[PDB]
Amino acid sequence: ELLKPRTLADLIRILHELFAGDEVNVEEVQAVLEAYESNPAEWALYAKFDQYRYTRNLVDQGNGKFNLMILCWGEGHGSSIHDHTDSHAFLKLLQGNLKETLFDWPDKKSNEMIKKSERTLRENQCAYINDSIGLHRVENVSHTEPAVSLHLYSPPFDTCHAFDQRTGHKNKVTMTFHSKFGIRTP
Ligand SMILES: N[C@@H](CCS)C(=O)O
Ligand SMILES: [Fe+3]
Repeated sequence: ELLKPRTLADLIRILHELFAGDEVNVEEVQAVLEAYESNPAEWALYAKFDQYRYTRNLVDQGNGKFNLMILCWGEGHGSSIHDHTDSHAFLKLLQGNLKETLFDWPDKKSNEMIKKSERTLRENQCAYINDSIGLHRVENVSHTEPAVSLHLYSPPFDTCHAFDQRTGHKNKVTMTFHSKFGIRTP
């Protein structure tokens, strides 16, 4: 039974219940993520920015089946075009706006990757992607406002592929944590 998370801590407790089994009800998880009203005081500890690129800040290591982190995007910071390593990926906005651009999986033939669509993800909204849906790029295109997003991945993964927009060629990237549980992890 899905109740509104009152705080980030409450959300985390609810997620441990939603991931107590072996499968994932995506619509339920997205609904409860969207229902949490971002409260900056609750997540300030994890919102550690870097001047030059976006940072990944682990919030909860989950129960073996998921993990929850906060990404901090300076003005103009964005990602590669990337996949999600056969995992579920949820993205909720905590502050600001992000542009999400969708791409199809490339064919083996070298070719420009043409965007299939784009949208602006706004404060408190929760987006979802998986590899069956496609690839995406996420960017803070603002010149004046940093963005903060809450990401849930299930199962957890620490590698993915970046895709070259000119060719569709991919390269494996290992993702690192800027911090864990509020502690900077150089
Ligand atoms: N998957 C990316 C962010 C957009 S989902 C990452 O964890 O670095
Ligand atoms: Fe992503």
